[PDB]
Amino acid sequence: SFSGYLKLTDNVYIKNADIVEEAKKVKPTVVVNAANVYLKHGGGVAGALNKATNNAMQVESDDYIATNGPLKVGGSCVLSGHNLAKHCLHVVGPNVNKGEDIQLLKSAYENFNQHEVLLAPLLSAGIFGADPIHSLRVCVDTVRTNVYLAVFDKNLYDKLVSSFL
Repeated sequence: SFSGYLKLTDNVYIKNADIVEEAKKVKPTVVVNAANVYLKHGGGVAGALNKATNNAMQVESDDYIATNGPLKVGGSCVLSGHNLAKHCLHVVGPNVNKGEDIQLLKSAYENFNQHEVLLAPLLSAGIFGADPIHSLRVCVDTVRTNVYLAVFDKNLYDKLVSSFL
């Protein structure tokens, strides 16, 4: 199972870890990808999860987009987890660097409630430009299912834990 996670609340846990390495080790039922609406997995968590699948996530995602069109900001889709997980829940948090509404971050986290347990990154954090402290607060106040947060950045992990109310 998951190991080395600090318990933040009844259902939210956090670890300073690369989500790709956590997924390879744990092979959870659901790994969350920090996706964009086009499922173009170029960088950050998406690029790293996709690279770990040898681009199979991108091929599957391109077929999904060709059939269904883009996701909404705040939306999600369930696709294969390939070699990393049973499923990948691709969730689109707002990208603040694109002027996307930060209120959609709560909508994005609501997608996690459809899954009993998830391995996930902090939505809209990192290259998406939102305040990770705010993202963790929205996570804890929105997600009711068991979420194991993998925070790649060590200094950010320390700051998130020490400032947690």
